[PDB]
Amino acid sequence: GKLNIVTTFYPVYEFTKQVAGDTANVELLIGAGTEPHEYEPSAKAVAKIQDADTFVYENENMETWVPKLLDTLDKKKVKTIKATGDMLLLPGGEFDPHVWLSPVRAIKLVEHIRDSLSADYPDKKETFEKNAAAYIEKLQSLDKAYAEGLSQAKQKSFVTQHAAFNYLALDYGLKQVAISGLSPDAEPSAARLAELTEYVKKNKIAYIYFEENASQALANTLSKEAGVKTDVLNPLESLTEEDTKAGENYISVMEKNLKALKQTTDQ
Ligand SMILES: [Zn+2]
Repeated sequence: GKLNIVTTFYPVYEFTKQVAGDTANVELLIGAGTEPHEYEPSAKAVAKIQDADTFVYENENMETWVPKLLDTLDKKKVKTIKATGDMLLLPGGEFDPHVWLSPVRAIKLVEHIRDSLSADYPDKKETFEKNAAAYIEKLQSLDKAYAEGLSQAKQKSFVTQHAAFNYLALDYGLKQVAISGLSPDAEPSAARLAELTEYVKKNKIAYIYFEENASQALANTLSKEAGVKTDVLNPLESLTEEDTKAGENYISVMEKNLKALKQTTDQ
């Protein structure tokens, strides 16, 4: 019947479902409201993976538990796919795994998933290739929107609370500045607030981007004390249940990210 495929977190799920389409029941292991950077599967989740037909993960530098799991899998039926393949990676903040925030790299991940599924299930190669080709067409339009909207950036540097955008920066000619010690929910101390205010002023920072909407308390404090606005650059590591309700997907969230980023890069 239908292939049973287990994927780790949202972009791996989305790219795999786009390629597999109706040939497969694609399960999302790390769902909405859980952090993929900290997740590790329980024994029952591990058993689910081992008896799947296919398991897709993004990269061992993201799902750092996958290397230990791979050693058990030769006595198990599941065939595995590393979505990033042999893509070379940037150094970590020990390599940076966040390649899917660059549309041109997302195309490469889709192509690799297509080719791996095609090699594992030759009788479905026609379907994998036609599903992948239609989605890659959509990713190419996203890539063009990014290239057109960011290539003439007057302001090349952008400040983010989650450092997921180094490949976006590399591939589209920008500079990610990561800031730690802020959470979308935090109320920073007076001393922390003063550090941010000095940085914001001496570098003319217009926005701080968060992985989800800053709390109304944090946004008001940053405006009144630091003179900086806030917005969202979503690393697409897990959709909120809100976003899942509204039908957001990789491309729509990437379009929202572009719009938010241009508030900085267009000056
Ligand atoms: Zn991340």
